[PDB]
Amino acid sequence: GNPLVYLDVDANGKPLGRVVLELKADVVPKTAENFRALCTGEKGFGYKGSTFHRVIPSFMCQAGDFTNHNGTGGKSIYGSRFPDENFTLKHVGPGVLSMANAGPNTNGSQFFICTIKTDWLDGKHVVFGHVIEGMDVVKKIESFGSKSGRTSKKIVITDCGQLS
Ligand SMILES: O=C(NCc1ccc2c(c1)[C@H]1C[C@@H](N2)[C@H](O)CO1)N[C@H](C(=O)N1CCCN1c1ccccc1Br)c1ccccc1
Repeated sequence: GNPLVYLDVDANGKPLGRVVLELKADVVPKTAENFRALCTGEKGFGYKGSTFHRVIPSFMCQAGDFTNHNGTGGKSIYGSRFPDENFTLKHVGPGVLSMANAGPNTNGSQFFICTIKTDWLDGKHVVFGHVIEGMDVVKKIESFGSKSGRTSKKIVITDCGQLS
């Protein structure tokens, strides 16, 4: 089966709700497993406590840099980086879950949730899941962003984990 995971997100201490994500282990098992483990923190590090450091309305909300907290860092459960698994899943619309990178084969822990169809990223960013529930939460996060990516409130993953 495919993992169901969750992120509980707050803005300046105040809760915004939960985002439930399906991880497509059936298509990208290595990428799904990385994200899953980072949600439970079972390796001793993960997304808990880290921020949505970059939010661009009508594009995406980006998170996952739990080492540098500014978009330069993050790491995977396999090491500092791992290859692009495949590009089978596409950026088809809002709610798509996909990996940030710094060029080919530089996946770590940073990721983003699309708020529109970002199909110009097809073949360059590995899509590995989608929002099952809580798109309204994602819209709340989005509303605190700006075209520059800076947020007007600190958007934090207070908790995360696995539902099944
Ligand atoms: O934020 C990053 N890169 C930082 C990063 C990402 C991953 C890792 C590391 C560092 C570290 C640690 C580990 N992994 C490896 O060791 C490598 O070094 N990349 C942007 C991006 O991916 N997207 C997707 C959603 C936002 N974004 C985006 C795309 C197109 C247009 C505008 C934007 Br805005 C970008 C920005 C601009 C162009 C291309 C990519």
